[PDB]
Amino acid sequence: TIKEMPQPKTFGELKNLPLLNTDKPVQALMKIADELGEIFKFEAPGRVTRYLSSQRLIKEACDESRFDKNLSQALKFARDFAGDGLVTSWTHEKNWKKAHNILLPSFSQQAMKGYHAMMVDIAVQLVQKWERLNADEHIEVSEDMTRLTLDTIGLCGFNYRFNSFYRDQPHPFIISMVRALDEVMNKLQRANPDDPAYDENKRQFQEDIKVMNDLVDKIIADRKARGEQSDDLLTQMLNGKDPETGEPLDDGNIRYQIITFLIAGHEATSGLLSFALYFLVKNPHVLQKVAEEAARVLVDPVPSYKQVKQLKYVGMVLNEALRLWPTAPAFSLYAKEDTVLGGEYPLEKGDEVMVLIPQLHRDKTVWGDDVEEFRPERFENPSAIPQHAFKPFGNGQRACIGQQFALHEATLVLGMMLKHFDFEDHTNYELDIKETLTLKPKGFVVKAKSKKIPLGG
Ligand code: HEM
Repeated sequence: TIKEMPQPKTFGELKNLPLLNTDKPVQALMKIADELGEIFKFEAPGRVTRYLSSQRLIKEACDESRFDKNLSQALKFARDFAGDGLVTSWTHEKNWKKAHNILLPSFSQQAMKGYHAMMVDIAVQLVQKWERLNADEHIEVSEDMTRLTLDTIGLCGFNYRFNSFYRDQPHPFIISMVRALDEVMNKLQRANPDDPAYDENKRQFQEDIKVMNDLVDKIIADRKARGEQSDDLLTQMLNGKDPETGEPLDDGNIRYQIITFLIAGHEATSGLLSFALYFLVKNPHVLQKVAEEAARVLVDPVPSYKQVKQLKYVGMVLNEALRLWPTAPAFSLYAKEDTVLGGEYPLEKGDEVMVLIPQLHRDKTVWGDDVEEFRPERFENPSAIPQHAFKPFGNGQRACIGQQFALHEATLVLGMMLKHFDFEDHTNYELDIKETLTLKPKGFVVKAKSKKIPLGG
C-alpha cells in the first residue's frame, strides 16, 4: 500500500505553474483536488509541495512532532514588509518564540474583556452608517466589513483611529497594503521575476512598504505622546518581557509585529463577516434564527461581553461560514524527519506539504454527504467534530493567536447587524470570490431596512 502520488499536468520547465495562472488560484487548486483526490504533488520552478485535502492525511500533518510550520513562497515574499513578525517567521527563528511568549497574554480572556468596549465603538459606527443611508441607497458589504475590521484592530490594538467611516475611499494603508499583497500574489506566477520588465512594479512595491512603515511611524509617535492613554496590545509589545529570558522586543521586530497585526487582524475577519452575511441572505431559516437570537439576547442598548458569549447560534453560523470558505484558505508544513504519511507516501526530511482547508472542510468521510450545503445546525454539538476536521485557524503552537479576537468581533457585529436591520439580497447576488492571500466576496451588495431600534450613547 505504498502508493505513488498523483500530479496534474506538467509543461516542461514551467512544471504545474500554468494551472494556477488565474486571479483565483485557491479555487483552482480546489478543482484539481476534486479530480485527483486527497493528495497531489505540485511543482513550480525549483519548489515542490504536496496538497492534502482529507482529514486522514491532514491529522498526520498536524502532528507537531512530525511536521512544523513552513513558510510558503507567499509568506517568504511577505517577509519583505512583515519581516520576522509572528506570521512570517520560522518556528526556529529566535523572534518567533520570543514574540509568541510576549504577546500570548494579549489574547487571553482578560485581554478580550479589555478589547470589548472599543470593538462596540466601531460596531456602533457601522450601524449608524447604515441607519443613515437614504431610501434609494444600498450597502457594499466587503467594503464596510473591511472598514469595520481595520478600524477595530487599529483602535483595540494600538488606540489609533483610521476613521474609515469618515472616508468614501479605502484608507491609504489599505490601498498600499492590498497592492503589496497583490504584488506578493503576482510574483508567485512569474516564471522570470529577474526580467528588468517589472521595473515600476518593484518600485511600486517599495513605495507601498514605505507607506505601511509611514503609518507604523505615526502609531509609535502617537503613543510616545501619552502612554496613560490606555493599556492594550501595543503596550505589551513595548513593555512585555519574555518570561523565558527576561528580554523585551527590539524596535525593528516591533515595527514588524505592528504591520503583521494590522494585516492579519483585519483581512480574514472581513471576509468572514461578508461570507456570513452572504449565507444569511441566501438562507431565510438561518437569517430568521439569527434575528430571533439577537433580539432574545441583545436586550441592552449596546452588547456586553457576557451577551456576545451567549450568541450560540451566531457562533454556529460563523463556524459554518468558515467551514465552507475559510478566509485564510491554506497553510504550509514541512517534514521534520523522513516519515511516511498515511503509510502510503514516504516523505523526505524537509519535504513540503500544503493543507488545503476548504477541501479539508468538504471531506465527506468526516462531514457527511451534504458538504456544499450551508447548514449551521451541523455545529449544534461542538465536541462531535473529529480531531483535525475543522481548521480554519491553522494548527498547534503556530495556530491563529487572534482566533478569539476574530470570533468575538464577528459575533458581536453579526449579532448587532441582525438586531437592527432586515436585509434584502435585492440584486439576487451571485457569489464571486476574490483572492488576495485571503478570501472575500466581490460585488456583494445589499439593502437594509432598519428595525428602528435606538442605539445607546
Ligand atoms: C477569522 C479571521 C482569521 C482567520 C481565518 C485566521 C487564520 C489564521 C491561520 C490559518 C493562521 C496560521 C497561518 C499559517 O500556519 O501559516 C493564522 C495565524 C496567525 N494569525 Fe490569524 N486568522 C484570523 C484573524 C486574525 C486576527 C484578528 C489576528 C490578530 C488580531 C490574527 C493574527 C494571527 C497571527 C499573529 C498568526 C501567526 C501566529 C504564530 O505563528 O505565532 N489572525 N491565522
